[PDB]
Amino acid sequence: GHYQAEAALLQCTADTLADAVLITTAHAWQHQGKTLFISRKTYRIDGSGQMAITVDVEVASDTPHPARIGLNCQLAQVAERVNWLGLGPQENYPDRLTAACFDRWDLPLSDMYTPYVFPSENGLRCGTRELNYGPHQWRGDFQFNISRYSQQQLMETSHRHLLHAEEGTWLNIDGFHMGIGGDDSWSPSVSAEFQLSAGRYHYQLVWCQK
Amino acid sequence: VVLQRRDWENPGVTQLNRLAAHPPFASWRNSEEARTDRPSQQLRSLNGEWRFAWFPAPEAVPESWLECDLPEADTVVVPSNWQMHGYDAPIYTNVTYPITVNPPFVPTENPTGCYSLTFNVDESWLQEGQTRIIFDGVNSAFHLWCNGRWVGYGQDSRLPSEFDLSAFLRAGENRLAVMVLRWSDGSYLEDQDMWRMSGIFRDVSLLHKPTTQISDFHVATRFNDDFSRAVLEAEVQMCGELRDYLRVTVSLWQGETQVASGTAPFGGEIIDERGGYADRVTLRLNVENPKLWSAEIPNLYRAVVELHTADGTLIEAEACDVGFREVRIENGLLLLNGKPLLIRGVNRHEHHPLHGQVMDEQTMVQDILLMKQNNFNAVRCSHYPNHPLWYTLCDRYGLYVVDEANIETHGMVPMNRLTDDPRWLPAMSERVTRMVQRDRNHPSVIIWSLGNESGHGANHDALYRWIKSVDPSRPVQYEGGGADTTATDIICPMYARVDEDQPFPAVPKWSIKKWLSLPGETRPLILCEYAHAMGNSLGGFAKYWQAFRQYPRLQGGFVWDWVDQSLIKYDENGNPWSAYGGDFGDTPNDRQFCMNGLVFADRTPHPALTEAKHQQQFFQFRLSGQTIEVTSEYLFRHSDNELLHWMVALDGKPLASGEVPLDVAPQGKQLIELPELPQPESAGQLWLTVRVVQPNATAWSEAGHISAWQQWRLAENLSVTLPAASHAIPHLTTSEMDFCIELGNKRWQFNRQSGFLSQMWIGDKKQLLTPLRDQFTRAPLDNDIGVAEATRIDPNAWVERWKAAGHYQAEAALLQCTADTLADAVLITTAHAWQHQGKTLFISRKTYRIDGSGQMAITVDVEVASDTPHPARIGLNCQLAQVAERVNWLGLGPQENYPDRLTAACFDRWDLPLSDMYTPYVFPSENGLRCGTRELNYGPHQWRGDFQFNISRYSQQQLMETSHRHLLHAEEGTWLNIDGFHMGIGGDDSWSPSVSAEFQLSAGRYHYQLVWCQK
Ligand SMILES: [Mg+2]
Ligand SMILES: [Mg+2]
Ligand code: NA
Ligand code: NA
Ligand code: NA
Ligand code: NA
Repeated sequence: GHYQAEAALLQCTADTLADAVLITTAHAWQHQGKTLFISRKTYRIDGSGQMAITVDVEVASDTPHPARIGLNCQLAQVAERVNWLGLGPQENYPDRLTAACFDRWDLPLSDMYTPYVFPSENGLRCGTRELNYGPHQWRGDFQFNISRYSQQQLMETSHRHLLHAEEGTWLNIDGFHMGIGGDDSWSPSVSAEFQLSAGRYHYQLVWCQK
Repeated sequence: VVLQRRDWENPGVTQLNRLAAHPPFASWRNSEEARTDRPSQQLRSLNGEWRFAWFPAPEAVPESWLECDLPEADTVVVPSNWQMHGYDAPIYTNVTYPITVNPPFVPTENPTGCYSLTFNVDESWLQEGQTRIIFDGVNSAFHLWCNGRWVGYGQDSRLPSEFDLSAFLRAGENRLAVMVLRWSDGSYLEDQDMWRMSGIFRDVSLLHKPTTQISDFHVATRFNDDFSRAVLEAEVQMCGELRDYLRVTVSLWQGETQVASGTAPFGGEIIDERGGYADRVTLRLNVENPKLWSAEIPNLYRAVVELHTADGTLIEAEACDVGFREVRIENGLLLLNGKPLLIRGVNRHEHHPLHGQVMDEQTMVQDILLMKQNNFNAVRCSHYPNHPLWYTLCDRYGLYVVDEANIETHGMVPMNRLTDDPRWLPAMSERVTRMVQRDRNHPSVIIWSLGNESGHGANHDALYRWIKSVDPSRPVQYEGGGADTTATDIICPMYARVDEDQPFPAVPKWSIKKWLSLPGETRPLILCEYAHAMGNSLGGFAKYWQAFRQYPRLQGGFVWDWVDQSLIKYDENGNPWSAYGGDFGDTPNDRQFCMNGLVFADRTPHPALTEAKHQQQFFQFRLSGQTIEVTSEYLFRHSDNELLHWMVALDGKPLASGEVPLDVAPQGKQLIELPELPQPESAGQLWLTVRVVQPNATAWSEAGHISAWQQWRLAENLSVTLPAASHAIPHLTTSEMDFCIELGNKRWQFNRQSGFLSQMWIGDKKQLLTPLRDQFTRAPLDNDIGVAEATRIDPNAWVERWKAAGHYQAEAALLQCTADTLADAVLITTAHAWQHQGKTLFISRKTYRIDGSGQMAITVDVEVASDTPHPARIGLNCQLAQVAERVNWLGLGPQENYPDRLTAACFDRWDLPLSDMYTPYVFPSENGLRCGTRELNYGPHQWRGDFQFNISRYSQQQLMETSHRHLLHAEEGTWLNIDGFHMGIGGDDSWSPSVSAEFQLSAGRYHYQLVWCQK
């Protein structure tokens, strides 16, 4: 039930600090009585206008290791360029990133989408320390993809030509992402060191207008 | 002639008037006594009180000593090493010879032991027959006198020297004089990494044989394809006058039942143009369905060799235990009785902390019992033939033995200088040939070794072929010169790693997996030495066993090594303590490098032993749904003394348990269906633990012995319940130097100058003696120090990289320390940088959130500079004021475990006395860590999270500053080290970086969280 898990709010509190506001949240993702994942976050917004997000996720040890541990949203902005400090310029995944180089990359948005004839998760860049898109800047140590197509549309569309650009831009930012595998394509082929089996995961992001 | 010839500086003279080597003799004059292996009246022990005098050189021995006792001499027990009686110092050196390298010469100051004994010889012994003296071990050379007359000379410290005293003795009182030289030309071949000692350290005895005698015998067992039929073949040699009425009868016994018998006159088959051996006979006995010998089931028969007249007067009988087994290498695999062995081995020196290199039955048996109880099936005699009883015990208890010749020339440059020299072939040949002649009938010996660390010379090739010619029944191995030379049947490297190549010029140590498949390579690979167990070690042990089980031609190895070579010394108060190199005035020396054992010198286990036991298990397990699959790795026996116990617990709390008898054929599988387990209501992880228990006692183990175990995670129910909201709010108080937080009877103090929690109060009683501070260092392990020789400094060693980077002297610099009062909490935020000479090594960012329920949640985020050597640990430490009796934790245990050595540990609720949380390594280091811990309890304190911890009365600082465990003193209170992350310990070897990349702390950014409260 990974694809239909519903979020249940456990905790949502606000605190005032000397120079910031602190929001604390906790969610449980459940499928038919069973808790799959718990996400605990803090959002810290200071006087510089930076929003520091910490995410700590628990993954139930008896649930299949998940494809990713991240955040997503549909931004209103549609911008022409994507600029990042990280591995690139091309699409790269944790078990296929050796060709990719760490540097400052700048590409048109459409280059951040890989037009696989059968649509799937695509266009991830890993080892990214800074990402820029329109007015936004995200900093941390993360994996991301960015495009006009939601994961939902990609998984429901059988051919690339049938994909339609959605309103705004879909952003997926991952603290962690599973290997893609490929030793073969007819059995589990993602090596153990690239499966998300650690049980507890931490990542942190700073979101700001640049 | 004696002082003039100087035979101890001549490699061309290794003996004078010494008798031929042979298998163990007792010259029974009754066949029943031979059969039952009872004492023989013809074999007398001369062990006991002898006369001893020490001299700085042989030239200083008074010529009076030959005929008469010196009253200035003392009464000492024999066998003994004289260093253990205080006469001079034992020397510990590893590679560098303890004498100047000037072959064949030794130092003119050559310590000399003058042994003597006055004893009765009965008349009956001199009227008829031959009386010989047997010195089982004399280190390292000796001249022998009987009643003032010179008998002979012998070298090789580790094999029996025998002399005929028939013409030397008289009825009644006699006197023996033995002049033992510490150093000889034989010392050049005795450069083993051990204490250098001397003396009559093995048994002395007198043997009476009749004139017409069994002078040698060889037992062979050959088999048909399925081992349902055997032929025992016994060649027997005689001395004395040949007569037509003489016969040999070889009879084979199984308990009190005689199974086969052969009788024949002397006269072998034609051998060449000159005939055959008139003085030899070969008996061939048929055995149907022989009970086969193995380490798993050590089935033995008794062979009695009777020399007698045709009409049946017994002249004498000799005997031996016979184990029916075939050892062969076929298609690249080492087979015992047709099945591929998996060697669960260990190297074992002959060492006692009180008696030195003198061995006793009790210590030998203790060693065998502990070995078998910890799933060992093999032993390598590193690096010399052992005390004769060892082989008898390995025959009877069941251990595979590598019997190794007393040859090591490690200190030579290059290592093969003497072994490639034909001038040294005679001395070498005797160390090989006389071992084979002695030990060839012991079924436990399955492999011969040509020695150790002597490079590869032409002499090795010659002696390899000699053994292959003389004894086809056993493979020959030798590691020297690259571990895969023409002198070895088995690729037998020392400390080759599993996945990592070490490409040394001329003598590379390839990854063991890669070595097997090198172009044209076909042999089996069994490491003569691996997993160096020096101090806190055996990290990466599981990696070896995974590889051994996956690759047919990887057939195991011998751990280095069994027992710490530490010696007892006594302090001013007469209290005993363990000493290593340098502690006896011995210099040069190689310090603690003599201690590499799985067990302490008194045979108390190191924590590493349990990891070996677990990895060497003979049952393998898989879980699928409710089904446990048990696979046997026994080759011969069914699991007829085994039951599987299983238990499911929720975070330490038992919920269900049961037991099922195991009925697994060798190499077979058994499926065990677990009953339906009821769901737990509460949150937490279910754990399944299985154990194989032996309901019955064996010769090697007690009833209830656990031989194997395994654990799995079952269902996890993650906690979603909100902790009850408290109506109390913590109160913040501020001063220039402190943030203080008060809640009920609890108080916390944060020093604003340092940025650390400096104090904590429960009922106004102080909980800390030292503030809670980040720690990135450990008191270095022997593996961190990375030294095989005390003269060698390696900039590449972990400790040296840490020191050069300033990890041990980097000091915290405060960047930020703030306090915020929240709705139901006080939030302290801190940030620190550790810097060394301008460079920022680490940054630590923390929050401490103290809420109304009294809990302090600590969140820690650390950055480690990518170009600094990866740190030993990332955690906190403090000195608690409390000393409590017990430590209680939910995590891996009960024993010490580290990230690359935790497979043996199980997750459960453990409760131990505080002293058990400290491992008394003789060289003090970081110790007692327990990993995968979710909850720790000590006095009124509880820490929760996911961490590694150790807890003791000794700080990391004291540990790293103290060279011996006996010099450690309990500090005030208790030092707690709680780690989010801890580096592996390594141990593939102990003289180079050996921590595998996956166990190094290289991630750059680290996160962990702890909740500290009172229960
Ligand atoms: Mg000599
Ligand atoms: Mg050596
Ligand atoms: Na699709
Ligand atoms: Na194997
Ligand atoms: Na050693
Ligand atoms: Na130390």
